Amino acid sequence: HHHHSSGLVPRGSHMSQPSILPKPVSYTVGSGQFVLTKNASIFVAGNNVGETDELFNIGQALAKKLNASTGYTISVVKSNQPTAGSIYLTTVGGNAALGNEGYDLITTSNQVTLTANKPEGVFRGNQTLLQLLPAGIEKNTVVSGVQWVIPHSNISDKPEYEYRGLMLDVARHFFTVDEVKRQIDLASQYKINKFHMHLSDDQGWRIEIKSWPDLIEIGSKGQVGGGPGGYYTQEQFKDIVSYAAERYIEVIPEIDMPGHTNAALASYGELNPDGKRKAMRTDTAVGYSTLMPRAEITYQFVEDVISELAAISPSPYIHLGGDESNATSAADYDYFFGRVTAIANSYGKKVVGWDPSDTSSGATSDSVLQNWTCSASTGTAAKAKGMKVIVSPANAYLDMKYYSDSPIGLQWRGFVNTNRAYNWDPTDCIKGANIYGVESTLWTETFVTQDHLDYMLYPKLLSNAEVGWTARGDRNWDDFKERLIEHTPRLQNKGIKFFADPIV
Ligand SMILES: CC1=N[C@@H]2[C@@H](O)[C@H](O)[C@@H](CO)O[C@@H]2S1
Repeated sequence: HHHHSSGLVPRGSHMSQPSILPKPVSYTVGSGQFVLTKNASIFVAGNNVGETDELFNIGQALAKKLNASTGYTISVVKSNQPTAGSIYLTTVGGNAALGNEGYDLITTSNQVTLTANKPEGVFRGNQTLLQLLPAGIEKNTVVSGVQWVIPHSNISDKPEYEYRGLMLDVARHFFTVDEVKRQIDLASQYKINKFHMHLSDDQGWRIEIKSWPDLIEIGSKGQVGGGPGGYYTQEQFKDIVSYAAERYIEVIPEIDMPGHTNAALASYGELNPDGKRKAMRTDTAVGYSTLMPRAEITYQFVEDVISELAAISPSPYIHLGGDESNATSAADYDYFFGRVTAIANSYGKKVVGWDPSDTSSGATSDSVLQNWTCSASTGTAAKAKGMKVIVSPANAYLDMKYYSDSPIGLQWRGFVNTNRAYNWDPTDCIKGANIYGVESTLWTETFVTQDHLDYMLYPKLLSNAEVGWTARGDRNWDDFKERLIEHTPRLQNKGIKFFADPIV
């Protein structure tokens, strides 16, 4: 048999007919079709009144999306007797084998029926439902001239990995609450279920800490290149968390330590050995900053920050960073990370950290490793300790240029086009581990606008999202590439300023 790899498409990028992404476990089509009309209602039914109430909220979110493009006013009804032309969302009789996030989605001529184990699974299944309707449905304004049809079809689905995440760096360049909400919303449509916020680094501190007000008053006032920066009040952070929660997305906040701490060091002189504030940094260098690993003031500061953040962040996890502590000795790093893990645990939070934080003697088997280095020795400690691992290889570093000539992005991991972002497996990063899942990381050294985010995340994130959801045995670039071409109008309709990658 003959085989080949993909080259660029001759003559440039290519960028009734559903386009489901990520690819579901099974999808069959039969004869006939369902028509969504102005008379349609969404019926919801759970196993008890409380579950029906949660399903009702999910139905209302769906109705809002459908109403925006159809111009209809679909309403939501608490009843297990759907009428002809209805969409029906239920958890009664879910197939337990599909887990919390799995669902069956069956479309007949008279009815759309989504059956799941949990409300979460009906939410994920609704992302598929939106992809079965014609392109146009994802418009934010009324579309005329399109019959709103769904083919007679049968889908069953569930994720391969539990953790399917996106990290946004808001320290290097700041993005508004609206901009952040929009990226969460877009990611949710591709079944991303985790959002990691890199809230602090050398060039800025982005979270209000009432006990240390100069973190904002001084530490938030810049960014890479010297723009004005910005920050989130605690109320704005809670608002983001609440918005994510409506999409069944866990928000994991990161306060990076003991390295990548210049902004804190520029806010409070007492955090530095000579008692003087550091100058703010607007360059892109890394590795040079450190908290004082043997000063009690350091641990007081960390405990105050953790206390306030834990109070407003319901996730059982806090990310304490731990990357590129090149101004911290190995002995001091071991000690520091063990101490801050104890502080986090005392506030009821488990710790996530970049490699090499798993090597800390103070880590527990409840700690999580985010393995970005993905070398043979990375996560040896994590594996021995029974720690879950989130993988972020080169292929998930979405801030990398697509090509040598990309107008934005970095290239210290090489270039990452849409193909590279697809053609990998979590076991390529680390073998013999408990892989919790995957996280796409969007660092923002070179991204200043919403259009820059869109351009780098789309279509790259779609590739990573399929790697997280779809089983390896069912992943194939030639398949995905053709499905992506078909999906392109939907990206356009959503207002995403995506890159038309010539490999697609
Ligand atoms: C972990 C990591 N720490 C660094 C980040 O601070 C940079 O922003 C990123 C840019 O790609 O490179 C490595 S990844």
